[PDB]
Amino acid sequence: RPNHTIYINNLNEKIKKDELKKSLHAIFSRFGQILDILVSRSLKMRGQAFVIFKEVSSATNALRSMQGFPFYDKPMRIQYAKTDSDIIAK
RNA sequence: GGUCACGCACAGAGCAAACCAUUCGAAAGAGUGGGACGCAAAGCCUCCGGCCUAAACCAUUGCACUCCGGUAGGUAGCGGGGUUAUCGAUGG
Ligand SMILES: Nc1nc2c(ncn2[C@@H]2O[C@@H]3COP(=O)(O)O[C@H]4[C@@H](O)[C@H](n5cnc6c(=O)[nH]c(N)nc65)O[C@@H]4COP(=O)(O)O[C@H]3[C@H]2O)c(=O)[nH]1
Ligand SMILES: [Mg+2]
Ligand SMILES: [Mg+2]
Repeated sequence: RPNHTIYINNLNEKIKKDELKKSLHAIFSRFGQILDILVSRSLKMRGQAFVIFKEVSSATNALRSMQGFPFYDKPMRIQYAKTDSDIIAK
């Protein structure tokens, strides 16, 4: 089940697209060298964000730590992505 | 000469993009002053599509890498259409 990418949801939708990005960068670069962190507030993909890592070990490292984490007045919910990013799917 | 189309001109006259100053706005943006990229309606109207915005209100717990909720504002200089209008090539 493990993956390069981790899926977080139940985040605060009020937070700006670009603010939410830089928010997660400093808090998750604590585990690896993040490739890219795709987020949008579009109806389907709002309140949620994907974290693409260079190492899977670093993604696993980040996962088994911060589940249920209060972050911008909201519990954070980590779980691996099922299908990788187009940057990794090759 | 009207009416409706057309724009290769004359001739007069009209707005005014970027930028900057300043105010209103969360923002997109708009207003005025300066400025002139262009414009045959770059006069005006959000009715049809698109794009830009997302502060609040309701909507949503959602696995993306075409994008994509409502609502609301914006854009007429994004097209579409409605309406008003100037010149008049021995002009069609
Ligand atoms: N009086 C009058 N003359 C017309 C008309 N249509 C064409 N012309 C003449 O033919 C030229 C070509 O017009 P254009 O290709 O649309 O190209 C034009 C046009 O796109 C624009 N322009 C100039 N004046 C105006 C205006 O008052 N309103 C608008 N919307 N555009 C203008 O600048 C360009 C060159 O300027 P011009 O010296 O006017 O150059 C014009 C003008 O001399 C019209 O409806 N009325
Ligand atoms: Mg002229
Ligand atoms: Mg208007």
